[PDB]
Amino acid sequence: MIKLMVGSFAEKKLKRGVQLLSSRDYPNLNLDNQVVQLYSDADIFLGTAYLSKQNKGVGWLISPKKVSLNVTYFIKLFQWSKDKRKNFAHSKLTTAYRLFNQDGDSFGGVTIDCYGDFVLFSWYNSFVYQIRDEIVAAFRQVYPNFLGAYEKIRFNVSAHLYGQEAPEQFLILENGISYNVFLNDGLMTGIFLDQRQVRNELINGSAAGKTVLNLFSYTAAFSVAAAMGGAMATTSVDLAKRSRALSLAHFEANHLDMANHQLVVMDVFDYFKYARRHHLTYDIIIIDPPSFARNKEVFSVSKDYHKLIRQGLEILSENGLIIASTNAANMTVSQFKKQIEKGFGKQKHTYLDLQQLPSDFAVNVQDESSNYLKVFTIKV
Ligand SMILES: Nc1ncnc2c1ncn2[C@@H]1O[C@H](CSCC[C@H](N)C(=O)O)[C@@H](O)[C@H]1O
Repeated sequence: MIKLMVGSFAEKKLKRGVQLLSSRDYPNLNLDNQVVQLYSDADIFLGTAYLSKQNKGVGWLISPKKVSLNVTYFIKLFQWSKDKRKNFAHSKLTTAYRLFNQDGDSFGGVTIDCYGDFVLFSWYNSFVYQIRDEIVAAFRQVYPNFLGAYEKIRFNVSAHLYGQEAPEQFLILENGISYNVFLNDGLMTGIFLDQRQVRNELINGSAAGKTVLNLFSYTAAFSVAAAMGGAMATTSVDLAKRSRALSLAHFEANHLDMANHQLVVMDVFDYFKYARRHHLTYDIIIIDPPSFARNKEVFSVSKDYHKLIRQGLEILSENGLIIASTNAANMTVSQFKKQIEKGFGKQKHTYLDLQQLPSDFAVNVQDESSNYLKVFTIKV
């Protein structure tokens, strides 16, 4: 392999334990998609890494030690990550959760999720996609009892990977409650598992006897959790037509009567106007948009999140709760808070809680940017 000399800033990252190689720190770089050995300014060995374009990064540190990347290396990787997750395997209440999370498990560019009897792999750059044989071979040694597996490409977008086929749609269990999911359709699966603990809080009664508005609902997974926790009623608003059948499916799977659960297909900015005109108000408002969305407005979470808080407050009950969630990697905790304060203006409010990624979505403790989920619960 090539020995690569790194500048002082690149060095400073490595020695504090950051695995991510950012392009800013490697402006010199005319090499790609390969494993390298990194050296300092004065010819000292810094570690083995690989190079591949991934958003703002050029690669990842693999080990501070001199190592060979091959299948036996991945077997070790997956033995360690499996061993952190023993409790997931012993409790029967949750059958869908994350097995492997990039640098959270010491190998950036790969995630792996379990969904009942099937697994899902996601490739975040062209190098890991090039070596999938050895990644998949190692995983199937360490986890031989899955019936089949699927893949997402994150860098044709989705494909069956090995073993049996899954049904187009099927039920998994999370917190003792059923959700309808699907593995071979676009980039999403019917649920973001990383919100497992926010859903659990709702099932446990955090919205009992209360009315809930759920904005950018997707498949209404937050609404079904609230309903199972005794919520008096829920309203789930999403721009996309597909939200109807995909939401109905969780409610039928839990034998829930939908008399007081309404599904709405509508732009969230139109919903705010419609709700004000009809004097609708809700005890709890859950806000969880995508990080960037396209086309009667363009939505960017960095710039426009203040708008959602501002307009939600107009339709919140006295002593109401806002649950403000984002999965954007590019917005820090402090930037997210700043958007929220901008939305509140002068209005008194209290931050009751901050929730971030659960332990299966493991994080590199040295890199704060890895913890990309932020969920604030705010009391008005
Ligand atoms: N202006 C808008 N109004 C309503 N929904 C929108 C929108 N822009 C994007 N969306 C929707 O936002 C969703 C992003 S996925 C959001 C995940 C969801 N909070 C959950 O709990 O599972 C997509 O379903 C898309 O249809």
